[PDB]
Amino acid sequence: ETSAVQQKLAALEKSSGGRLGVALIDTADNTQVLYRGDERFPMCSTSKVMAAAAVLKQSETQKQLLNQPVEIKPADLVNYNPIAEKHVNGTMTLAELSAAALQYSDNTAMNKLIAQLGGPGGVTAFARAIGDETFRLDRTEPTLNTAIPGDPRDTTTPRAMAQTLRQLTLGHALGETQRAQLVTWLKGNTTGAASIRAGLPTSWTVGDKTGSGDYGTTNDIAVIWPQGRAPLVLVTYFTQPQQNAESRRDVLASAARIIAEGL
Ligand SMILES: *[B]([O])([O])[C]([C][C]([C])[C])[N]C(=O)[C]([C]C1=[C][C]=[C][C]=[C]1)[N]C(=O)C1=[C]N=[C][C]=N1
Ligand SMILES: [Cl-]
Repeated sequence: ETSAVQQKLAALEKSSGGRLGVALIDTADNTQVLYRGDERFPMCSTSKVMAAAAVLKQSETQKQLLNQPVEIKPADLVNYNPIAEKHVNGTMTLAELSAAALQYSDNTAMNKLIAQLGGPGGVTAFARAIGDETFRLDRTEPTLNTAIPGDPRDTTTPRAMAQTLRQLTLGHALGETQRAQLVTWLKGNTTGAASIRAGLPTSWTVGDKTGSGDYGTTNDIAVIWPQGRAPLVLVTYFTQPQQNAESRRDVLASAARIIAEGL
């Protein structure tokens, strides 16, 4: 059985030509609205949230960990290094790496977070520790973006990611200083203007993390504070049947516009 919300999302999916996954959690009453909410999708750069959160968790017991400088070598650079390239043969702290990964989607920064956690499996272990049984990170940047249909590597479901994003930002999977820091980072994101944010009222505060990959994969996950109302969490994942498909951030904006009706 479908609601009008799910019917609108299905029509958007049909017009888009791809596969759309949506999960909305309304924290006023803990209700969820799902569309393909238990299907796996490639996370691409939305996985940077889990990596940054895992480092934040380590910092709860190592109080100066975020200020620890990490060396950036020429050989560390990968395909998209807008911040890290300014620090070659220098350093970035774990806080600076987290901010670069989250707010600019820097892939060298993400790889340093993964390395701090002992590899992709360390990010997955953190997910399991906070109750996320679905997330899996298998690869570093940039190979985590291959986004092959049917491949479970580097995937999660919309429901699982929405639940985790809620617990990380509004709940207490992290300590208070750390939860607030993650919110500060997400709110300052620079890459999200055409994605979920473009489908919501400008008066709503949004923290989000985008992602992109092969198969035209176009993703965004967000924590949202509507005016006068309890906050929401929204995941919008989108992937397409052909490898060379173009990005479709407009589909995410359209999904957000649908979800916002009545909220
Ligand atoms: B993330 O893992 O989603 C990451 C963020 C991006 C801004 C650097 N994405 C990528 O590394 C993708 C992978 C990709 C592979 C094949 C097809 C499409 C995408 N890279 C990019 O989107 C990209 C775009 N412009 C410059 C650099 N990188
Ligand atoms: Cl991105």
